[PDB]
Amino acid sequence: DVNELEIGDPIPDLSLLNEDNDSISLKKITENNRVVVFFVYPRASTPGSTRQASGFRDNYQELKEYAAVFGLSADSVTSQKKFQSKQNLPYHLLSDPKREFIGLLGAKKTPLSGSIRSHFIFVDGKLKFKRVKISPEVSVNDAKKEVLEVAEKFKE
Repeated sequence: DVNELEIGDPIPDLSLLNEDNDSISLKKITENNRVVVFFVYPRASTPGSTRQASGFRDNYQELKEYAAVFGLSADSVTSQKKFQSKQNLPYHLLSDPKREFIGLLGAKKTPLSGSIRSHFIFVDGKLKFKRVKISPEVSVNDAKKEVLEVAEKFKE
């Protein structure tokens, strides 16, 4: 869209529903956690999305000492909940059917429909890593490297 986020831009002051149908404020997540990872997948419960979500699950015990982690897609709350429960995800999945946040992050597939596998890391409420169109493996591996990089910078 016209208002696409770039490095240094604040997180959009929007709220999205998690898999339990509870509203999560994007600003409040980034206020409570120095680092937040949003990973975007096209559709819940597909081989591609399962690979990405499961790698974040497998990294979660480690990452949760650095960052909050959220999955994000255009799926309904009920689709997100089925995905979360089947895959035993320890982090939340956010529903964005209008691709409002997905849009601003730069991850729409076409103006009309769909999302592109991506991830986005915010530090102190501002966009720090912007990874659009990557594989499930690259998303999982690079998100961890990037999170660890920014945590290192805090030591000064």
